[PDB]
Amino acid sequence: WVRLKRGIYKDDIAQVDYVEPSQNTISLKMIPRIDYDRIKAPPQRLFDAEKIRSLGGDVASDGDFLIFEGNRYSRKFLFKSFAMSAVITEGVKPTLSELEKFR
DNA sequence: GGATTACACCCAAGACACCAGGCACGAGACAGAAAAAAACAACGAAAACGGCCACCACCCAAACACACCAAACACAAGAGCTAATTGACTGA
Repeated sequence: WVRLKRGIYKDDIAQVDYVEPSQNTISLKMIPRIDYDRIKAPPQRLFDAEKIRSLGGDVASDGDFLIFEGNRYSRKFLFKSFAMSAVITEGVKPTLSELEKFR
């Protein structure tokens, strides 16, 4: 488990889903902090595929897969590649609440 | 009560007479003195250690002066007016 360093997704839990042996970027599952193209011309909430299909805009639909604003790849839950130096791979140590989310 | 008159008494002057203790004179002797050998004590010739005293500091202890300094500066009352962040950096 890691946490991203920059962007709007700073200092939130990201589960390392796949580790790419290219040693440039790795696959991370993360909770989208997005407004679903309604306010921008926020709290971590479960992604809504139907709402992001209804509101329109930049969207590419592959059933459970979605490519949306920011070239964001999500499935079912964002699944996207982020740099190893753009995340902290040592020193997360999660609790049970994030495990439920992901002496 | 010293002096006068009257009265009693005894003891030394005045002789002799036995004899013997002190004086003229002579002799052994011991205190005393000249002299020698040798200390020696109050009369001077000097001092040299306890007794004052001054340099050269300390040594605290204010006196003064200089500057630094922090706090104080009448009540109330009405109104208007302006500002309460703004470049800008950096993922996207």
